[PDB]
Amino acid sequence: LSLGIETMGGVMTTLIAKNTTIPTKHSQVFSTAEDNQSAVTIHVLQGERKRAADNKSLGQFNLDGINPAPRGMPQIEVTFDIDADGILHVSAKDKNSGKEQKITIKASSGL
Repeated sequence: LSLGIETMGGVMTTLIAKNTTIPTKHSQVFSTAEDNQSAVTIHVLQGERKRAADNKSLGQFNLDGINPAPRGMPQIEVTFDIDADGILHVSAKDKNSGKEQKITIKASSGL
């Protein structure tokens, strides 16, 4: 099923779909939004629905040492990797901090 993430403004965006010509590897329109934190917080939202809070979460993952502003001149890119089965392998990698942390969520058999 459709699976978007929580993007800036407490809102879901289907930035990648079940049938994104799988498998594939998208690496754009993905940035850390959390001014009020120093971390990234992906929430994984099954369902088609604008608001993130109104859409079926079953998944989330976090990684600390991050900012939108160059508070410590970070280096962060978050990837949308879609697997053959259509699993969303959602991955944040800090090249500056040397952190990697990544999360795998199916996008099938659900409602």
